[PDB]
Amino acid sequence: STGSATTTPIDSLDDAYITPVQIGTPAQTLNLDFDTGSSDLWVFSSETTASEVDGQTIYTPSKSTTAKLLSGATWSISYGDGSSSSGDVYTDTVSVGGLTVTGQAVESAKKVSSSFTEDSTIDGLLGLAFSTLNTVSPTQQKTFFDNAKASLDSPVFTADLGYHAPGTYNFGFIDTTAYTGSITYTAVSTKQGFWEWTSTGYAVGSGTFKSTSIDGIADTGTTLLYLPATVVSAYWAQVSGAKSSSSVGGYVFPCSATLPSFTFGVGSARIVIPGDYIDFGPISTGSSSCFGGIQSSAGIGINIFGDVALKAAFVVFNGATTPTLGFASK
Repeated sequence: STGSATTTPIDSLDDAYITPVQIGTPAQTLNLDFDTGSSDLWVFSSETTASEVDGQTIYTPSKSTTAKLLSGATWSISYGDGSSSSGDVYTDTVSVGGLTVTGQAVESAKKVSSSFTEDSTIDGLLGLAFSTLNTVSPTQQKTFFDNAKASLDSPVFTADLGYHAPGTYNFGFIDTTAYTGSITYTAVSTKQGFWEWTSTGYAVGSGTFKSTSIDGIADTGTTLLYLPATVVSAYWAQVSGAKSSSSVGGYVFPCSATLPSFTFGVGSARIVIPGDYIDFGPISTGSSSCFGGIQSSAGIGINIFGDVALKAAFVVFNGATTPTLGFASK
């Protein structure tokens, strides 16, 4: 089997991408944030505290003839940005782009933190990291991909995120028309539960490539590119007037600037992030200070190849017995 679904930016900055997901019988379609940095499929629901729902579409398990309470199971998650959610668990039928999993754990939120409430466009998350990170207790549950894997034509999914445009998540096949050149594959460590890999270096604009190992994670659920402070300083030094602002929370730059590209290495291959992908717009409405899309990871503990980086590539998440990642230009 295969599946193919369009993923759409939630706003004009590509802050996140939503993909429609069919849950239950008859289907209830929710727009979920596919997140290769986490491993829970959780949704706003009829059980979510009413004051914490503000425009999201909710899953109502009582209206699904295939929903079953997973008795005793609870979940609670906290994300790298400080947001969180928690609740109980149902199993139900879940379909993405024509690919159907029966008995998928659907984690129904009883509580969500304010950042989720305040984003009316995201009805929940669909985790695509390794199932060892799933938070359901006392019986850890499998991700949608893990449940689907055996049925797929090939045990892979691909992320093809658009810049200021829709893109595609495919399951079970490589669309060889979706990229240029070849796909370069690179080793993955699953020891932390992430799609963790080592970039071979970077370049700023037309500058020389610096060969240096940068361990990080491929994370579709993170907007920006978070890299070591040395790398980030080298990038922003090429933008006149750019500076790190403790009050804003990262590097800002004059909105009048033209940003240089940023290249990262994948083995001997190179992925070029155009400068315009690094512009996240005014820090507040009407400001002439703009927020940068490349930020320091120094306070995180891990480097994160988020959407800024991933949207410049066609990315293969190869879930074979020894997982690997593939990157192609597009």
